[PDB]
Formats: sequence, C-alpha cells, structure tokens
Amino acid sequence: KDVLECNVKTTEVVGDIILKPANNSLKITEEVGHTDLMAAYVDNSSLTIKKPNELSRVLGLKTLATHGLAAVNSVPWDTIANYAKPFL
Repeated sequence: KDVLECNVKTTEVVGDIILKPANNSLKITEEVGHTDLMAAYVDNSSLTIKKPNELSRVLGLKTLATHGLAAVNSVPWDTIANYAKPFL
C-alpha cells in the first residue's frame, strides 16, 4: 500500500493508500467545503481533500480515497478561483 506523510493524528487507510501521522506536515481536508475553498483561494494554496462529497465530485476534484497520492495538492487553481468569485 502507498503511504502519505500528512497531519493526520492516527494511522488510517483511505482507499488504496495509508495516511501516516507526521507533525507539521501536509494539511488534509476531510471533506471539502466553502471555507476550505475560500481559504485555498486566499492562502495562494491548493487542497488535499481526503474523502469525496457532492461538491468535490461536481467540481471534478481528486480525493485521497479515490485517487491516492495523486490528490496531494491536486485541486487546480482555476477551480478554486472560479468557485470563490460569486462570494466576493
């Protein structure tokens, strides 16, 4: 199984990969929401969503549960920017 060093608190199996606890590592979004997308737009950052919901699917986003290590900071900037502008 593939391994991801991230900010999880317990060792967890998500899909076909494993999240291992590492302090001050990669931030993990459990399920994407409005605040997560608003913060990624402001922080000049991407997102690593761990489990999918309706919003992540309709935005065509990759999650750790469905895409493994490929979801690491995989949320494109055009998606974050286009979602967040009706709210500014």
